[PDB]
Amino acid sequence: SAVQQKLAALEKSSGGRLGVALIDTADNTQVLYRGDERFPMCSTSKVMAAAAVLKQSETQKQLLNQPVEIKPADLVNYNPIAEKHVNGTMTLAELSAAALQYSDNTAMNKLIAQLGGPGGVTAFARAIGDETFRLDRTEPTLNTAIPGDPRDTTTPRAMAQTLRQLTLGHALGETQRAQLVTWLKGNTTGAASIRAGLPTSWTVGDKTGSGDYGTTNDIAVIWPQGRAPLVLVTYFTQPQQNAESRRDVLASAARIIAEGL
Repeated sequence: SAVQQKLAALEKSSGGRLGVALIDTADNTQVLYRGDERFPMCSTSKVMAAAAVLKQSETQKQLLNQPVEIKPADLVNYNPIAEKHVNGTMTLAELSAAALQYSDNTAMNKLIAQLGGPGGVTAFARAIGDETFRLDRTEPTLNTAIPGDPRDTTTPRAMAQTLRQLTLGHALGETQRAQLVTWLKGNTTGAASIRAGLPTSWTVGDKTGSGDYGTTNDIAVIWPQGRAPLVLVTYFTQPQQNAESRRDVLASAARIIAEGL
């Protein structure tokens, strides 16, 4: 289709490898570019960690208010929020918010620990029908994004379907589902990614991701005004280890997708 030719041209112009998956919930149609290829998730994996803790809270009603200590040894490379609560506590809700809306890496590590390690995050994925997601490492080493390395990867198709179930489906309880949506809508790191290629009138909740090999990701649920919501995953990685982020590629992909809906 016209869209796949434009996406292929965008990829060729960017010098990297582009993965796209769109789900139109109106007719459940899918648009895929390299949809079944594995890409490094980087911080887009934090959604799965947050969603898993939310699932736990369905049975543990007070879980999200459980205080968790932030010790100096817990701080890794990027901790914009946890840094503000060192030698103090943050609730599991506050840590989930920090992981999603500011991409806090320390917050992500506390979520993984609450789940019993990376295997605990991967288990939730399997529990909701995602046999492609795999989380193998903690922050920051899960961002190495080494070409061919299957660790900490998923496919665009797999992530789109899962993000649909979490945000628009019923993989989570109603209250947990709404909480996840509210967190995604309040993301602060996505202004230059998928949002930048969409009409300003559309409401977007997204989770960005970035790592080595110029890996630049964004996954998003989109609510167009007077229309059915969309799920859009954009994964981009490059051949040079020290390549710079290319969020413009994600915006351009979103724009090419919007041209047609």
